[PDB]
Amino acid sequence: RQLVESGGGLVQPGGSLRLSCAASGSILYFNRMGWYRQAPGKQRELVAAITSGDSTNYADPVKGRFTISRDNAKNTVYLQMNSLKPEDTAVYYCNAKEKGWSFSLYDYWGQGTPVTVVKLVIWINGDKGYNGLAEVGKKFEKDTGIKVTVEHPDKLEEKFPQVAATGDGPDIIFWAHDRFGGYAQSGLLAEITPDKAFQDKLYPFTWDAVRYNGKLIAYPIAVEALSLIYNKDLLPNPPKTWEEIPALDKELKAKGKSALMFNLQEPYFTWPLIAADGNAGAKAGLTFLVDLIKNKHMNADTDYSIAEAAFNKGETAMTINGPWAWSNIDTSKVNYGVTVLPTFKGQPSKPFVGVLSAGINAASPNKELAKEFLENYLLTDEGLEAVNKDKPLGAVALKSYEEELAKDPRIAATMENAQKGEIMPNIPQMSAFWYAVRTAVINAASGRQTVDEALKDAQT
Ligand SMILES: OC[C@H]1O[C@H](O[C@H]2[C@H](O)[C@@H](O)[C@@H](O)O[C@@H]2CO)[C@H](O)[C@@H](O)[C@@H]1O
Repeated sequence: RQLVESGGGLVQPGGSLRLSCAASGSILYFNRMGWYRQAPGKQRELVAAITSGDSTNYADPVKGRFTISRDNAKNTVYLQMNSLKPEDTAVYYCNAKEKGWSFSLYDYWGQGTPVTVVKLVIWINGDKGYNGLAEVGKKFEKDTGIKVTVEHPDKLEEKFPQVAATGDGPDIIFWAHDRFGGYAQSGLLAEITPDKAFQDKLYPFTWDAVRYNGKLIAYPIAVEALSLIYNKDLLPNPPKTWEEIPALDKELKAKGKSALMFNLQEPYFTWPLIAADGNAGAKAGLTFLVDLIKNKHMNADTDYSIAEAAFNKGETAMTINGPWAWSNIDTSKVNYGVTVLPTFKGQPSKPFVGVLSAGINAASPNKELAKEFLENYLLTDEGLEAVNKDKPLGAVALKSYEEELAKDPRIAATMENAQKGEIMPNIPQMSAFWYAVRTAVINAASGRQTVDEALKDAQT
């Protein structure tokens, strides 16, 4: 009597698989038939069993999800595995017990059938082109069989280092390079090892942004910089200086329109004005921002959504945003322009420059599968095109995309602001820094702490 298992393959969590174990003898003679699993480096774990008496038992993990069935005609025991999970992943073995005639019994085993539950999970921000990133992921599943789900959870920059440390979290994490040094110091990211030929496809300056202590900690995707987005119909010759916005606002408020609406909550949007001169520069830049809210030119709790919506609706003449925001404007019927950020105290407003980068989670089993996705499928002409047609990436890191980038007037304006700004250091202290600026700007905006007292608490 020999037991032969079948139906073992790769599947997506939530999917299904029917294991079948056929014997070379009648199942009637068997007392008990059942399924055991063995994951790498672990003990035998019974999942299900069926006795000659038709009673079926299951282990608590698989209970409710798996059903053990039997067909005495086909001389086969089945395991219908529904709603699969990564914890299920193991080698599944078929077992049969037979009482002899005398007191003793016989245990019979099979070859084993491998079941792999694999899901490629990607964490990217909701303001980016996750739908397009999914279209790349859909082509990956066609050529391999691995599922590529794209998730966009709130506060992922500070949810990733908590979840990825303890739990599983994502396989690959997408965020501007500045947050990655903190992940690298903490040991939350795998070292990137790309071959020369892949390495050569991207601009050498882009690789520098994704380097911490002489180790590549991510894959560079695109350079991001804030620009001044303006409605050409409401404002044909927009302000070249910050100091002439109050005058323009007085003019526009008479006609039931705002001058400038942008995200005041997130400090990345307010930093260019703050850092225009520089300290004395931070005091100057912020006082101006405070005076705008004090003169009722800007709203106190202006966030990403009400600013975006207001510009797209045609209520505000200007807004401060990144490449990613353009597609939503195109959807609306607004003749828009992207240009240089306004100057403050003569000198330019220095926006921080981000390099969108993809890193592999140190606690991921799919490190080689993610490297394949990132190199051969995402960081390709075809791959970046898909992401870019959803929501624009900005100035891509791919060398082959220079011609297409250069043909776009908005990219030109983005690069103009990126040169006037500076790339963020990747250092672990960036997190504490950003938090210090986030509070400082909110406190001064609402009317709690003074501009002098804001820089005091922030420098500490
Ligand atoms: O607001 C501070 C925040 O700014 C930057 O995050 C940007 C991100 O880089 C952009 O891609 C865009 O989506 O908006 C974010 C701000 O809303 C820094 O990268 C980040 O560390 C910092 O927390």
